[PDB]
Amino acid sequence: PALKDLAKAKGMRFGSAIGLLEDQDTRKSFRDPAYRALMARECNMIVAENETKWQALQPKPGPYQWGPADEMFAWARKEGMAIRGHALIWQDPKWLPAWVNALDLKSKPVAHAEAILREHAKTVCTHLKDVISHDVVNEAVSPKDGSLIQNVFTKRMGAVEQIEFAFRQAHEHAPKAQLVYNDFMGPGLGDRAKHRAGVLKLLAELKKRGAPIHALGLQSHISAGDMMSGPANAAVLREWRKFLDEVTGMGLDLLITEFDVNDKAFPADFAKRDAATAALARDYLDVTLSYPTCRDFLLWGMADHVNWLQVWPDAKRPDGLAQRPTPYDSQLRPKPMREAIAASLRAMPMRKA
Repeated sequence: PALKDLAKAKGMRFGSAIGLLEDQDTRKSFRDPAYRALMARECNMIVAENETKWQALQPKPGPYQWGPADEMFAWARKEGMAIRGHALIWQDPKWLPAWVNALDLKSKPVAHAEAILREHAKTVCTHLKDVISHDVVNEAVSPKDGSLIQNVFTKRMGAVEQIEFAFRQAHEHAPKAQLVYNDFMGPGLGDRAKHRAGVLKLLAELKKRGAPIHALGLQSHISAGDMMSGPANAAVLREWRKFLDEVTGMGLDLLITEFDVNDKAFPADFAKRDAATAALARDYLDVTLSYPTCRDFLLWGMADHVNWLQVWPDAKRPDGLAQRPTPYDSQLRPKPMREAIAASLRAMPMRKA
């Protein structure tokens, strides 16, 4: 049985990222027909790795660059796959277009910045009118101290004002879409805990103001420091559960949006590493998937050689070896981590209706 079938029997959609623009000579994903076929076999949901980010659509002023997104999403429609929009706003100035970061907003009313954000949101949402879920704001909380990341929009309007406004515009122009705040907070005791607390604060204030946020997106880029079973991990597990408890207590649904497993703390041996990633995936998914409000699960690529962890520098391994962070290897063969995921999908509670 395919991962989408296990996920669907429990009321959960299963999907994956797929890309065209970045890291093409090495991380060739959409242009590989066999990879497309594997994705269509195991998944019924697609997300754009980079093709619907602001930097890809409007890297300079003028019309949007829908070419690659249109191509991949036409493919998704002909293979019967639901589509997410990733992402409307990526808060850090290193993820906004250069001309956007160079805007002179302080000289103009706040209504001007509101007009700019409305234009962007309206364009993106009415062009992508069949999309089921939008990542409205991406990574708006500092993983160092839980403070809100600043940009030329938040400096002018206020951070919470800007995020609330983005969510309201997304709701206005995509009224059938699940609106998600997407970020990579997770289990951990130090800056991980400060990240979780700042994100809880943002979600609490957003629900308090009446903002139309529907869900939190756990990117779930897990590693060996996210281990939760065992006495040594009692506190980490308790605290992670507390975070998810608070989130679903605010009336927020959940998504697993960018799953992969950072293998840099595991041995060079392919078999031992596959076993360690499988057990870690099983533990983390058993904990996180026991929340019936988590109706979506996506892999940030499903083959090792196309995964971003192969080139992202903070994740290079001390030995020269390539990471093995997804459920399929470079030859598109299933790994033990796929088996762990299938087990977690079998043993998890039925999603709430």
